[PDB]
Amino acid sequence: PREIITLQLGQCGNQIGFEFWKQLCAEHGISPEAIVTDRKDVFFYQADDEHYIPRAVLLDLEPRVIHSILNSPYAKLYNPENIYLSGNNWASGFSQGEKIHEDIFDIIDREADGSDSLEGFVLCHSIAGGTGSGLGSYLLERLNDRYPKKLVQTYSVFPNQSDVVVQPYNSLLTLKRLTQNADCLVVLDNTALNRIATDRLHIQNPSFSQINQLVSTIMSASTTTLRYPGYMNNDLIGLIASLIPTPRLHFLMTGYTPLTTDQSVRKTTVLDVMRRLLQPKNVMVSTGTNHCYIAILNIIQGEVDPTQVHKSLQRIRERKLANFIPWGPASIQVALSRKSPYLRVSGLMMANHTSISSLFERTCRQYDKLRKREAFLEQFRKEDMFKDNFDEMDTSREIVQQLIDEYHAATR
Ligand SMILES: Nc1nc2c(ncn2[C@@H]2O[C@H](COP(=O)(O)OP(=O)(O)OP(O)(O)=S)[C@@H](O)[C@H]2O)c(=O)[nH]1
Ligand SMILES: [Mg+2]
Repeated sequence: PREIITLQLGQCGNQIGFEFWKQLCAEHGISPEAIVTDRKDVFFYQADDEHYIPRAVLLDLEPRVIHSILNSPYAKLYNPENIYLSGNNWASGFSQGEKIHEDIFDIIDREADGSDSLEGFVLCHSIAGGTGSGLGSYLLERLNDRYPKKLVQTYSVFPNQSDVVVQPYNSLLTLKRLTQNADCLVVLDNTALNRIATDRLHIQNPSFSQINQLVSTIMSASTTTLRYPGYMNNDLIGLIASLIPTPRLHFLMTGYTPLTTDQSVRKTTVLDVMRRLLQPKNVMVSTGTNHCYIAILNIIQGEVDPTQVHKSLQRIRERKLANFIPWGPASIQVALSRKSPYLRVSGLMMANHTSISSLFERTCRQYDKLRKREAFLEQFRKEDMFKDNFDEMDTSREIVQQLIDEYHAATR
């Protein structure tokens, strides 16, 4: 009975958000407007007309994308007063936030009021880009003050592997606000998203639409214990806490099992489901010994019987399929959630793994390069960049890579 307000920034933020609500809607029997026991309250609000609307906030610096949603089959769903429209650069993005502060928080504070027990905020956005990273980083810094206790989680979209030129810039500046101004970071690697769409799906030119179909599934599954509540795992923090033992290190990777087909099989049990959630080919992140997990969560939908589950774990302990940390209790959690009373096993993984730092590394290597040449610094140094906050960020980020690597050490 805890609420979650969702912030959607920039094209990416709003296009994966579009898919997210399209999916939650199908599951809670809600139409592109309203209705036809699950907890709808967590993500939905009761309309003053016995109808339903999402606790969502569409924020963009360009009209193109929001008007796509508005001129679509889901225009009636969104709360009209929760949509806001005001530049390629993080700086430009961080800037326009301060300028639109009051207008933005009028919507955020109002939704915050409606809730009777607000747990926290979820921010959907991309790391590269201007809006997502810039306006995203600003909001992240403000939420950390206007609401000190409320938890903050994000589904952050990492670029593919350019054609923006300064992604490594926007990216570093944001990774900083994601390290200290965020409780939980579900990382969505566009590179890994592609490989899948392409391989385990056979699409030569995977579009964002297509790609966001995957993201929607993870976003959807990773919240099933909150929408189809049980005794344990009903708090968002009930999950995040079990996945993040120490702060800072809160960058999680995900993975899904039943990804394709329609061709039938002889038998699919929770066994091969958990076994697969451990094969890197299903892990939606791209990494390239020593590294290990810090925690692992497995959410299974459909029939199961918690006896079969004890058996799958054993086979794993003996087949050395999961390399956990060396400095402590190596354990994978299982949560048997239901599905919606509308259209076999299904599995979603959420792991806090060490090799996640690779992306942070892969970014600094790029930042550094472009930095050592004063590349494109002219467009950013066009607004309160008469010196360097870049240096502050890079160092912070190097800290994240230091502890994530420091975490695979038995010494830790
Ligand atoms: N998965 C996914 N990634 C997206 C989507 N839209 C953009 N991206 C990825 O996000 C990054 C840029 O996102 P974008 O949506 O341009 O941010 P923006 O802030 O809205 O951009 P701007 O307005 O400053 S130019 C790129 O790495 C791109 O690959 C989307 O709908 N889905
Ligand atoms: Mg945009």
